[PDB]
Amino acid sequence: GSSGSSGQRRHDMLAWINESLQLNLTKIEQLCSGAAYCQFMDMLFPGSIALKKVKFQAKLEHEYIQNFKILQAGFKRMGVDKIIPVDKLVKGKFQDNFEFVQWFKKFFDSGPSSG
Repeated sequence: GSSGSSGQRRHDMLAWINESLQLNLTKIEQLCSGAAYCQFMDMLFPGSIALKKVKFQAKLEHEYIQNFKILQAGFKRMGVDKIIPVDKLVKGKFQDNFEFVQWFKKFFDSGPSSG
């Protein structure tokens, strides 16, 4: 509720996640960790990721990678022909996160047949 969802780019995606696991990201770079996705996955596909491994409090970069490393496994596990960059998501330079999240979202909506 409130705010809405339609215009105002950037926040467009944030809302997605925000309205998925109950987040509050202000920027895209905020996804320079690799947790949201994980959580999102578990929510979609139970037993696809290792929520009991992901670092939902990673402050260092090296960490981020790992976080993604796991998430990435969520794809090679199910069957997602997508090789997450990570190295780009752990760059915290934006764009590489937006140009990635946008996809993830798109796919997430319409990924594998059924499910």
